[PDB]
Amino acid sequence: KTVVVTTILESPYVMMKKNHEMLEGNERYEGYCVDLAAEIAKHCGFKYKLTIVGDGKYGARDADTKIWNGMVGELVYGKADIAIAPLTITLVREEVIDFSKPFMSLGISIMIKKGTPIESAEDLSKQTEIAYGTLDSGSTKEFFRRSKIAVFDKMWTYMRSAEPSVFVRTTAEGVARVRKSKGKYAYLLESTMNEYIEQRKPCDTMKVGGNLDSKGYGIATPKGSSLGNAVNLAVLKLNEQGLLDKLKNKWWYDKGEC
Amino acid sequence: TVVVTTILESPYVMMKKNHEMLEGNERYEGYCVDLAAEIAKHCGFKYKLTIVGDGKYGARDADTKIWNGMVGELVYGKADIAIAPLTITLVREEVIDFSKPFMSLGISIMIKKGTPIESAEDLSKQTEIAYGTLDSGSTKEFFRRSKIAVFDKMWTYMRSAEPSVFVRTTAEGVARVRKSKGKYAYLLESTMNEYIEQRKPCDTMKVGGNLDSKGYGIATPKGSSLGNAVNLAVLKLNEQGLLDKLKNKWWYDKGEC
Ligand SMILES: CC(=O)N[C@H]1CCN(c2ccc(C3=NO[C@H](CNS(=O)(=O)C(C)C)C3)cc2F)C1
Ligand SMILES: N[C@@H](CCC(=O)O)C(=O)O
Ligand SMILES: N[C@@H](CCC(=O)O)C(=O)O
Ligand SMILES: [Zn+2]
Ligand SMILES: [Zn+2]
Repeated sequence: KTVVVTTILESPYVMMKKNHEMLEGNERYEGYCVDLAAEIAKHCGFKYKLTIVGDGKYGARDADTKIWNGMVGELVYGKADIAIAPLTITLVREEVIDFSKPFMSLGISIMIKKGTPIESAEDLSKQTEIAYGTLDSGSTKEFFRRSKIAVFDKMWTYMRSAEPSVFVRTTAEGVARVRKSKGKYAYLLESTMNEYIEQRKPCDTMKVGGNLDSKGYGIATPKGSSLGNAVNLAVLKLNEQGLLDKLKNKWWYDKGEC
Repeated sequence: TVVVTTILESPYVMMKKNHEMLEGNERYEGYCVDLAAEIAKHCGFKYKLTIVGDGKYGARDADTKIWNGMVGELVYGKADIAIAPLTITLVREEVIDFSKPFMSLGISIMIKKGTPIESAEDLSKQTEIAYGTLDSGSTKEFFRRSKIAVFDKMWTYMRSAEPSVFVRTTAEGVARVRKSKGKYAYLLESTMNEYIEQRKPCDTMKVGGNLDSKGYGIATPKGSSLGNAVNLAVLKLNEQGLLDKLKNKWWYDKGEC
């Protein structure tokens, strides 16, 4: 059978090719997770179909309804066979889906418009003039929600209550807000994504200070799935045969415009 | 009572200065000692730290196919879990189970300060400064398998080196750097490298970026019921910030340079 892969439009992981309209199926897309999906599939020996997650989300459990949305929900409810995406490995997700060993490491980080007087999370926590926020429905938000670290607690106490909202629907909306806000909005996002944007025109953002945590992205499968074992072993193999480092270089450092 | 295999390797597991008045698990201290205690407390088991009898991480004998090291202890039923700086690798995951990683690392270069070496490419292009790795671990296997030009050239040199450039233990590698007057460089994991850089006599340095990217995981025998619980405890501990607080405790707070 053809394996249905859920993924998400998130640069440089999965992007539409400039000429996507002239192309069909898997050929419409390019990026790190596109290349990684093709390699996983070849090695494990299956055909596949890339499908972009319908609600545009990573995945969270609605606290009232109890339903999982996003990529996670496509797995949970049987709509997709695997997620190959910058999907963060978390405890609450690992309770309902399986993850491979991580294919890429990352931490939450700070994106500023260049010149903004902010060097750290501690600096953001101690002031009010520059607003800051996270993506509205993923692992970065949940991190703040849950932290007992005083600086991050203090940051959440401000973000959860700030008006108008400091949360954004997509990474791209966060980045555009940093860029348009004259130094007055800073964006909390994964280092991977921060570092990619920092090397793209108009070259007006930068990553500041250390990462706030350490984690990784994994390949996800529905709980129990037979595909999970093989996919895990393919991730390990591909790191060890150097493929993962090669794809990082291809999609980050070889694509630098700054 | 769970039998935990581990290995004496600083700052993961070390005998306390005063170990001889102490008994059982209290003889030991380090990142993996504290990690073990946290895992045990969260999954609610009693445990016994035991130091791996052959002092090795784990590799398979090419001829006999026997596994040695901490990996061997799990495979042959001698220990229930390995809590150690034990690298996740494909050949190990084929015979033992690993948690999601509790720490990231890569292979890195240790020099005696002042040595004119800045990169693996620099090591590969000269013969005056010898270099090698640990035996019987993942760093060696990385070079044995690499098809990247600079690393393949490095391996061709190391395997044929006389006298041997390989060492039995991390500590032997580090002592060979410190006494070789700049003429031996040691290839070792960045974790170990960076810890030692912060210890007296303050005469080593990590130079260059890491050559690869990997992680340490908690290991259990295949199919063990402990593997599931243990992996969930690792994730919890990371998210609660315990793993960061432990790395800060044992590297940078224990810093004397
Ligand atoms: C639970 C968790 O994620 N733990 C934290 C601490 C360490 N960890 C972590 C996250 C990501 C990585 C890596 N991502 O790609 C590199 C390859 N990973 S791997 O395990 O070697 C892979 C080939 C399966 C290493 C390595 C790591 F150690 C993140
Ligand atoms: N990788 C994240 C999305 C981005 C973020 O939350 O900053 C997730 O899986 O939830
Ligand atoms: N962490 C390594 C040992 C150290 C090394 O090879 O540099 C292993 O698990 O094999
Ligand atoms: Zn605890
Ligand atoms: Zn033999």
